[PDB]
Amino acid sequence: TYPSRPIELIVPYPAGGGTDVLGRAFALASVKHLPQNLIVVNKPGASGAIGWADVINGKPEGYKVALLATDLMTQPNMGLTKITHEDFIPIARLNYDPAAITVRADAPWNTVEEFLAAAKQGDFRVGNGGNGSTWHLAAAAVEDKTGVKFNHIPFAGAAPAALSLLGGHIEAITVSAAEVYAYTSTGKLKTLAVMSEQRIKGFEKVPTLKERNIDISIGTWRGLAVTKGTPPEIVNVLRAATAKIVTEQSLRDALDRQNMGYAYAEGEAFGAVMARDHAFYKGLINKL
Ligand SMILES: [Cl-]
Ligand SMILES: [Cl-]
Ligand SMILES: [Cl-]
Repeated sequence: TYPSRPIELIVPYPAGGGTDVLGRAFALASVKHLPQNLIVVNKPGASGAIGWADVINGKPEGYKVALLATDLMTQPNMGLTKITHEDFIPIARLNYDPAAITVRADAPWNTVEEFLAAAKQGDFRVGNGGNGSTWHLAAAAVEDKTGVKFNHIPFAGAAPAALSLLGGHIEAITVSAAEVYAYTSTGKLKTLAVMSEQRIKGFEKVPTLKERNIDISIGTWRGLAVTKGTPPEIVNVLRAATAKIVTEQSLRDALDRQNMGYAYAEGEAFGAVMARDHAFYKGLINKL
């Protein structure tokens, strides 16, 4: 009966970081719900592709689980790997941290519509965490749907971009809502829209872009998958266990400590989101 020996959780991040913490918290929370241990392996490199290859090239027996992340959407579409979401069977999404449009609290704009009408008259500087990464692509996605043209300002990560905005050196940032909450909750920045499917915790008074008729959902995420070809009975054991594991308070606490949003999605739903996002990133990366 599956599982009959330990299961490796292949985490393509170094030990000690947020995703390692998430992976090990998931493993700890799995003790009541799987009769074999989940063992974390840290295999970073090539934006996840060394870890993906370990799972894909492994046997379809259920004893390797990939901790999938956003890079799976961008790397193949940048022509940097042949690996795609279709090499996997999804178990579940765990985490999603949507991008947001955030300005300084004293900005003249009080709605995303006012911000866009102003931006269309100029070359607003929009900070991100690096060229070609999620928050840059988030700003580019806004350009694509609204016709505005920004001056993209990459920094060495999201935190320096937020500090720049706080100092009045740029007009907006499109980094994660999670990264600006410390400032929006304390009146230093204000968020005009979240690029999510639904309103999120801590930002319940802020509209999504989608509800304002701007069709964009983008952000970083973490989920679980096994290699294509894994028997359905095995996939179902993992999906059923994961549905239990995500209700564990210890796992939710770990996500909170790492400032990572909880966003459980069932396997098939996670698969559908990845297919949609793959096509979205393909189109946007090609345009850029
Ligand atoms: Cl991380
Ligand atoms: Cl977020
Ligand atoms: Cl499921």
